Amino acid sequence: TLKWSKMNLTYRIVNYTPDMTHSEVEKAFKKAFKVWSDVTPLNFTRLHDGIADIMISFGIKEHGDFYPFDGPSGLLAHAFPPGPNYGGDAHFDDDETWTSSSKGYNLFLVAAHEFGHSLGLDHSKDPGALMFPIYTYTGKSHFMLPDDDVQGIQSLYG
Ligand SMILES: COc1ccc(S(=O)(=O)N(Cc2cccnc2)c2c(C)cccc2C(=O)NO)cc1
Ligand SMILES: [Ca+2]
Ligand SMILES: [Zn+2]
Ligand SMILES: [Zn+2]
Repeated sequence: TLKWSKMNLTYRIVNYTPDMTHSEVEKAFKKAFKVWSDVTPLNFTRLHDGIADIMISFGIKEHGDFYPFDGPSGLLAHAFPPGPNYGGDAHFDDDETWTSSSKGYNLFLVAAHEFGHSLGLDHSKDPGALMFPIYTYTGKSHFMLPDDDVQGIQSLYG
C-alpha cells in the first residue's frame, strides 16, 4: 500500500560507529542495497554531503524521543514510514555491539530489516524471511530474498 512515488532514492551515513571500521560498515549497507536492488528497479545514490532521503545514524539510550531504548537487547533499530525529509530515516542503537561476524546482533540483519519496512513491506511470518519479527542469524554467503519477499516487494513496486 505505502510505497515511494519515484524510483530514485539517495542516502547518507552520519557516522560509522567505533564498533567496526568504516570499510566494514560501508560494505554492510552496500550488500543490503544490492540484495534489495537485485529485484527492485530502485536506484540508490550515495551523497558525500547535504541531506539525503534516507539518513543512517547510531544513537544512544536517550535519543530525543518518547521512545527511549531499553538498553542493549530490545529495539535494535527503527525507522519512520516513507515521509518527506523526516520519513525514510533510520536510527541504530550505539549501546549494542555491531559486528559483521556471527556475534551479538549482525548489522546486516537489522539493516536489511529496516529497509524492508521503508519499502512498504510488513512483518513476514516465514522464518526464512528477513522481515521475520524475531532476530535470527543466517548465512549471508548466498542468502537471497525468498519467494515470500519477492512476491510481496514485486506486488508493491511491480
Ligand atoms: C532482524 O532485524 C531486526 C530488526 C529489528 C528488530 S527489533 O528488536 O527492533 N523488533 C523485533 C523484535 C525482536 C525480538 C523480540 N521482539 C521484537 C522490534 C521490537 C523488539 C520492538 C518494537 C518493534 C520492533 C520492530 O519490528 N522493528 O522493526 C529485530 C530484528
Ligand atoms: Ca535495544
Ligand atoms: Zn532513533
Ligand atoms: Zn520490524
